[PDB]
Amino acid sequence: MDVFMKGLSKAKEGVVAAAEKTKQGVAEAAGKTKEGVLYVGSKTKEGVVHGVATVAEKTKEQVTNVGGAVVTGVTAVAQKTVEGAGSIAAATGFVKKD
Amino acid sequence: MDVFMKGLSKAKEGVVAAAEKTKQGVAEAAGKTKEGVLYVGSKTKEGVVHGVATVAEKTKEQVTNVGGAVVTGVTAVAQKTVEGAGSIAAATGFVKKD
Amino acid sequence: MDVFMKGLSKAKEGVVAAAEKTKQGVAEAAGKTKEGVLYVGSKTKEGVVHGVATVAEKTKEQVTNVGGAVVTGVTAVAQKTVEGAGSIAAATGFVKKD
Amino acid sequence: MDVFMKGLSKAKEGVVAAAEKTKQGVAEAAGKTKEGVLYVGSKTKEGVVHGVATVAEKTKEQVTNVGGAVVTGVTAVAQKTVEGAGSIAAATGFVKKD
Amino acid sequence: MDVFMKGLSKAKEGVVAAAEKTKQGVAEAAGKTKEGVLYVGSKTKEGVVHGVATVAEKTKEQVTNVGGAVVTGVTAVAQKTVEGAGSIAAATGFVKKD
Amino acid sequence: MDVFMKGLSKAKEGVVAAAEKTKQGVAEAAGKTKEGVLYVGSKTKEGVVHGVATVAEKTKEQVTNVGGAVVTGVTAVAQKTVEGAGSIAAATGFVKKD
Amino acid sequence: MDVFMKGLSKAKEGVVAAAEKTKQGVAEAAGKTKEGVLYVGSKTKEGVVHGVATVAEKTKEQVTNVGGAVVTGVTAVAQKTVEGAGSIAAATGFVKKD
Amino acid sequence: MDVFMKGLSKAKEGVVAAAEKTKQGVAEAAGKTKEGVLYVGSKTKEGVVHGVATVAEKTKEQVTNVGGAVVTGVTAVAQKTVEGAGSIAAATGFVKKD
Amino acid sequence: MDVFMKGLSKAKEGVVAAAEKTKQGVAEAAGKTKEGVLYVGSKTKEGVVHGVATVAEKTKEQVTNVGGAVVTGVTAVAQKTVEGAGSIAAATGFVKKD
Amino acid sequence: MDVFMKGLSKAKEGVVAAAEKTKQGVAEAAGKTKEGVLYVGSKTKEGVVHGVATVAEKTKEQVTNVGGAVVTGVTAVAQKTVEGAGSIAAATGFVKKD
Amino acid sequence: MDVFMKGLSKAKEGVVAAAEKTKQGVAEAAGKTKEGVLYVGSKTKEGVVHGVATVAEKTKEQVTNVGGAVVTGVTAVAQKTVEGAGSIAAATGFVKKD
Amino acid sequence: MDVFMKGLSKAKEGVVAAAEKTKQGVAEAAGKTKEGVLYVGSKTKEGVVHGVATVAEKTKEQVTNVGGAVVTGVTAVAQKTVEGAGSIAAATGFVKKD
Ligand SMILES: Cc1cc2nc(/C=C/c3ccc(O)c(Br)c3)sc2cc1N(C)CCOCCF
Ligand SMILES: Cc1cc2nc(/C=C/c3ccc(O)c(Br)c3)sc2cc1N(C)CCOCCF
Ligand SMILES: Cc1cc2nc(/C=C/c3ccc(O)c(Br)c3)sc2cc1N(C)CCOCCF
Ligand SMILES: Cc1cc2nc(/C=C/c3ccc(O)c(Br)c3)sc2cc1N(C)CCOCCF
Ligand SMILES: Cc1cc2nc(/C=C/c3ccc(O)c(Br)c3)sc2cc1N(C)CCOCCF
Ligand SMILES: Cc1cc2nc(/C=C/c3ccc(O)c(Br)c3)sc2cc1N(C)CCOCCF
Ligand SMILES: Cc1cc2nc(/C=C/c3ccc(O)c(Br)c3)sc2cc1N(C)CCOCCF
Ligand SMILES: Cc1cc2nc(/C=C/c3ccc(O)c(Br)c3)sc2cc1N(C)CCOCCF
Ligand SMILES: Cc1cc2nc(/C=C/c3ccc(O)c(Br)c3)sc2cc1N(C)CCOCCF
Ligand SMILES: Cc1cc2nc(/C=C/c3ccc(O)c(Br)c3)sc2cc1N(C)CCOCCF
Ligand SMILES: Cc1cc2nc(/C=C/c3ccc(O)c(Br)c3)sc2cc1N(C)CCOCCF
Ligand SMILES: Cc1cc2nc(/C=C/c3ccc(O)c(Br)c3)sc2cc1N(C)CCOCCF
Ligand SMILES: Cc1cc2nc(/C=C/c3ccc(O)c(Br)c3)sc2cc1N(C)CCOCCF
Ligand SMILES: Cc1cc2nc(/C=C/c3ccc(O)c(Br)c3)sc2cc1N(C)CCOCCF
Ligand SMILES: Cc1cc2nc(/C=C/c3ccc(O)c(Br)c3)sc2cc1N(C)CCOCCF
Repeated sequence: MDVFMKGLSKAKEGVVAAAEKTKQGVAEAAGKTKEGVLYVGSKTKEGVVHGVATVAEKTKEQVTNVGGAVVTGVTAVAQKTVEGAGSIAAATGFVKKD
Repeated sequence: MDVFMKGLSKAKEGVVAAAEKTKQGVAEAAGKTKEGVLYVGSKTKEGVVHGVATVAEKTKEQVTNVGGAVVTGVTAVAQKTVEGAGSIAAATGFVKKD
Repeated sequence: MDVFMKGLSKAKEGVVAAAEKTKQGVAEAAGKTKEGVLYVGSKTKEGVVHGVATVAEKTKEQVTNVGGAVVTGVTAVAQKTVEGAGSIAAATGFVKKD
Repeated sequence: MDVFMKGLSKAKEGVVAAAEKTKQGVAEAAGKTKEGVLYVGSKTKEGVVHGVATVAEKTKEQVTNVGGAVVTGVTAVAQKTVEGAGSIAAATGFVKKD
Repeated sequence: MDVFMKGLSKAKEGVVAAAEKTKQGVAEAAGKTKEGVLYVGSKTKEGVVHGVATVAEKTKEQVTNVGGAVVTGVTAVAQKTVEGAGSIAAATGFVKKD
Repeated sequence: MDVFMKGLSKAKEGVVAAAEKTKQGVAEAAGKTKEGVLYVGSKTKEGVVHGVATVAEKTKEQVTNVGGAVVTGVTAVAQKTVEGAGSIAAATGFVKKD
Repeated sequence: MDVFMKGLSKAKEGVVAAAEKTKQGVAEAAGKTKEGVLYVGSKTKEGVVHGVATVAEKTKEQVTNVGGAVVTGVTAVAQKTVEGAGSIAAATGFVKKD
Repeated sequence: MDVFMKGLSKAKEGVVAAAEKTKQGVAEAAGKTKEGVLYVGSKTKEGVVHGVATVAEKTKEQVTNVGGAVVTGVTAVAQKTVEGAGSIAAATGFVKKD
Repeated sequence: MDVFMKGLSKAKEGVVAAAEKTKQGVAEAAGKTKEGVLYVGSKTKEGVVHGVATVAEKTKEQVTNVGGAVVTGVTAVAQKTVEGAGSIAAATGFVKKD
Repeated sequence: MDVFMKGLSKAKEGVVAAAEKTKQGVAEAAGKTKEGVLYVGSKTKEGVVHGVATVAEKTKEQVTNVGGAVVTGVTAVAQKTVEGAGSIAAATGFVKKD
Repeated sequence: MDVFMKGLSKAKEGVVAAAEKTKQGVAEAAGKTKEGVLYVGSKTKEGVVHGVATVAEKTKEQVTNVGGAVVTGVTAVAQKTVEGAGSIAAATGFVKKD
Repeated sequence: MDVFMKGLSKAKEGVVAAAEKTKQGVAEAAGKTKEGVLYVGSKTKEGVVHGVATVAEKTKEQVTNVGGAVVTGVTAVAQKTVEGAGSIAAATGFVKKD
């Protein structure tokens, strides 16, 4: 079970170059992410919200937030004359300069 | 079971160049993502919202949010004279410069 | 079971160049995504909303949101003189410059 | 079962160049996506909304949203003098410059 | 079962160049998408809305939305002097420049 | 069962160039899409809306939306002096320049 | 691809009885047999005889045998008052004896 | 790919009875057999005889045998008052004796 | 890939009875057999005889045997008042004797 | 990949009875056998005979045997008043004797 | 990968009875056997005979045997008033004797 | 990877009875056997005979045996009034005798 590979796997005489993701000026809020996850015979239970109650009576204002991730604010990014955020990959092999 | 591969897998004499995603000026809010997920014989239960109640009586205002991810705000990005966020991949092999 | 591959798989003498996605000035809100997901004999249950109640009586205002992901706000992006977010892949092999 | 491949699969002497998607100035809201998903003998249940009730009585206003993803706001993108977001793939092989 | 392929599959001496989709100035709202999905012996149940009730009595206003994805807002894109978002693929092989 | 292929499949000595879709100034709302979907012995049930009730009595206004995807808003795109979003594919092989 | 079946296949309410071959007093010599063979995308090479030489000079006797199976002898069977070698299959269902 | 089955396959309410082969007084010599063989994407090479030489000179006798299976002898069977070698299969179901 | 099955496979409410082969008074010599063999992506090479030489000169007798299996002798069976070698299978289900 | 099964596989409410092979008075010599063999991505090389030489000169007798299995003798069986060698399988279920 | 099973596999409410092989009065010589063998990604090399030489000169007698298994003798079995060698399997379940 | 099982595997409410092989009056000589062998990513080399030489000159007699297993003798069995060698398996469950 060879699952996640970046290169030579049961191979011969390879020249591999692999880059990866970049981010420049990103503002995320309450996000989830799974990159390269492998379950084998497992049993999970993720991110549930259960049994929520909320009562109001003769009140003038009520603001409630329930969740896995609550974001109530400013998530700002400001850039100016920003230069260079990149993943470079170079590979060279089996050269015969004679 | 060879599942996720980037390169040579049971091969010979390869020249492979692989790049990857980029992001420049992205604003995400309450997003989910799964990249390269593999389940084998597993049993999961993800992201459920169950049994929510909300009562109001003679109240003047009631604002409620329930969820897996609640975002109530500003998620802003501002760029100016920003330059360069990219994934480059170069590969070279089996060259005979004589 | 060779599922996800980018390159040579049971091959010989290949020159492969693969790029990937780009994003420049993207604003997503409460989105889902699955890229390269493989289930084998698994059993899942994702993203359900069950048993929601909401009562109002003699109230002047009631604003409720229930869901897997609730976004109530501004998700803005502003760019100006932004240059370059791209994935490049170059491959070269089996050259005989004599 | 060779399912997703980008390159040489049980082949010989190939020169392959593959690009990928691009995005420039995109605003998505509450979207779903599946790219490269493979189920084998699995059993799923995704994105259901079940058993929702909503009562009003003598109230002056009631605004409710239930769903898998609720977006109530502004998802804007603004670009100006933005240049370059593209995936390039170049491949060259088996050249005999004599 | 060779399902999704981009290149040489059980072949010899190929020169393949494949591009991919582009997007420039796109505003999607509550859309679904499936690109490259393969089920084998699986059983699914996606996107159902079941058992919804809504009662009003002597109320002055009631606005309700139920669904798999509810979007109540502005999803706008504005571009000006934007240049270049395209996927290019070039391939060259078996050249004999003598 | 060779289902989806772009290139050489059980072939020899091919020069293939394939492009892909483009989008420039597109505004979609609550759309579905399936590109390259393959079911084998599977059983699905997608996008159903079942058992919806709605009662009004002596109320002054009631606006309800139920569905798989509800979009109640503005999905606008505005472009000006935008240039270039296209997928190009070039292939060249078996050239004998002597 | 349902290939070899003995019974109910995607059916309901069946009563099936299947017998099979018998042999009583059989003498086989250098025989081949294939019962229920299925090739899928395979490549075989069975039972070849290649490059055989035989030289004699001033010899008084030369007896040579080459082959996939050489039988030079007695393969005899003798029976007397032998009784019973048969495959019986009985099936009974959905009987309502009242 | 449901290949070899003896019974119910994706069925309901079946009564199946299957017998199998019998042998009584059998003498085989240098025989081959394949019952229920399935190749998928495999490559084999079975039972070859290659490059055989045989020289005689002034000899009085030469007896040679080459092959996959050489049998030079007696393979005899003798029976007398032998009784009973058979495969029986009985099945009974869904009987309502009232 | 459900390949070899004897009973219920993805079924309900079955009554299955399966017998199997019998042998009484059998004499085999240098035989091969394959029952229920499954290759997947494998590569084999079975039973070859290669490069055999045999020289005689002024000799009075030469007896040679080469092969995968050489049997030079007596393989005899003798029975007398032998009784009973059979495979029986009985199945009974869903009986309502009231 | 459910390959070899004898009973219920992904089923419900089954009554299965399976017997198996029998042997009474069997004499085998230099035989091969494979029952229930499964290769996955493997590479084998079984039973080869390679590079055999044999020289005689002025000799009076030469008897040589080369092979995977050489049997030069008596393989005899003698029975008298032998009784009973059989595989029986009985199954009973879901009986309601009232 | 559920390969070899005798009973219930991912099932419910089963009554299974399985017998197995028998032998009474068997004489085997230099036989091979494989029952329930599973290779995964393995590489083997079994039973080879390579580089055999044999020279005679002015000798009166020469008897040579080379192989994987050499049997030069008597392998005899003698029975008289022998009774009973069989595999029985009985199963009973879900009986309601009231 | 559930490979060899005799009973309930991921099941419920089973009544399983399994017997096994028997032997009565068996004489084996230089036999091999593999029952329930599983290789994973292994590499073996079993039972080879390599580089054998044998020279005779003016000798009166020469008897040589080379192999993996050499048996030169008597392997006899004699029975008389022998009774009973069998594997029995009985199972009973979920009985409601009221
Ligand atoms: C596609 C292919 C692929 C291929 N791959 C080999 C060895 C790989 C290797 C060998 C050793 C290693 O260690 C590793 Br890693 C990897 S031969 C071969 C042949 C082919 N064809 C389609 C040839 C068809 O035409 C016949 C000749 F014209
Ligand atoms: C011509 C060219 C030009 C070029 N320019 C770049 C800017 C990078 C950067 C510049 C500034 C930054 O801040 C960052 Br981060 C990154 S990539 C690139 C690629 C290419 N090719 C297609 C060459 C083909 O290769 C031959 C293979 F055989
Ligand atoms: C002509 C060219 C020009 C070119 N220019 C780029 C800008 C990159 C960049 C520039 C500024 C940045 O900030 C960043 Br990030 C990235 S890619 C590119 C590719 C090409 N080709 C098609 C060459 C074909 O290759 C021959 C293969 F055989
Ligand atoms: C040409 C070819 C070449 C080829 N090469 C392999 C490497 C195996 C390996 C195995 C183990 C290792 O360690 C190494 Br290195 C390498 S499989 C294979 C298959 C093929 N075909 C023509 C399959 C066409 O039909 C497919 C049906 F879909
Ligand atoms: C002529 C050309 C011109 C060209 N120009 C680009 C701009 C890139 C860029 C420029 C600025 C950026 O900021 C970024 Br990011 C990226 S791609 C490109 C491709 C081509 N071809 C079709 C060459 C064919 O290749 C021969 C294969 F055999
Ligand atoms: C082609 C394709 C290619 C493809 N490639 C992936 C990468 C996965 C990966 C993910 C993570 C990793 O680490 C690695 Br390595 C690899 S998904 C995918 C889906 C597809 N289709 C369904 C479209 C069919 O094309 C038509 C051809 F005619
Ligand atoms: C495909 C399928 C799949 C399936 N999967 C189950 C249990 C999974 C599980 C249960 C528990 C677990 O822990 C795990 Br892991 C996994 S029942 C079932 C039924 C079916 N069908 C009837 C489909 C018939 O389509 C024919 C049209 F083509
Ligand atoms: C459908 C299929 C499915 C399939 N699944 C495998 C799993 C291997 C594995 C190998 C090792 C592991 O550890 C695991 Br987990 C799993 S091979 C395979 C082959 C096929 N076909 C040939 C179908 C072609 O016929 C369509 C006609 F309808
Ligand atoms: C089927 C096949 C299979 C195959 N397997 C190899 C190496 C295996 C290995 C090599 C080394 C190892 O260590 C191991 Br484990 C395993 S080459 C090869 C070639 C072929 N074909 C020609 C098939 C042509 O038809 C396809 C569609 F019809
Ligand atoms: C039917 C069958 C049944 C069968 N059963 C086996 C047991 C394996 C085992 C071996 C060891 C164990 O421990 C266990 Br549990 C289990 S091989 C085999 C082969 C076959 N065929 C090729 C004939 C196809 O039938 C026609 C139907 F229409
Ligand atoms: C009826 C049925 C029923 C069924 N039941 C399963 C158990 C899964 C399980 C999975 C994990 C566990 O832990 C347990 Br317990 C149990 S698969 C399955 C498939 C089917 N079909 C109709 C498939 C027909 O098409 C096949 C194409 F060939
Ligand atoms: C009538 C009968 C008689 C009968 N007699 C045997 C001898 C066994 C033996 C006797 C002596 C031995 O040494 C050995 Br080992 C074995 S099997 C047999 C089967 C049957 N039927 C067809 C009954 C049908 O079943 C109803 C299903 F619904
Ligand atoms: C009637 C009968 C008789 C019978 N007799 C045997 C001898 C065994 C033995 C006798 C002596 C031995 O030494 C040895 Br070992 C073994 S099996 C047999 C089976 C049957 N049936 C077909 C009954 C049907 O079942 C109803 C299912 F619903
Ligand atoms: C075949 C089948 C199988 C099946 N298996 C279940 C639960 C198993 C289990 C449940 C829980 C466990 O813990 C274990 Br272990 C095992 S329901 C079910 C229904 C069916 N059918 C209706 C198929 C009808 O044929 C299709 C068309 F012909
Ligand atoms: C009738 C019968 C008779 C019978 N007799 C035997 C001799 C055993 C033995 C006798 C002596 C020994 O030395 C040895 Br070891 C072993 S098995 C057998 C089976 C049966 N049936 C078919 C009963 C059906 O069951 C109902 C299920 F629902």
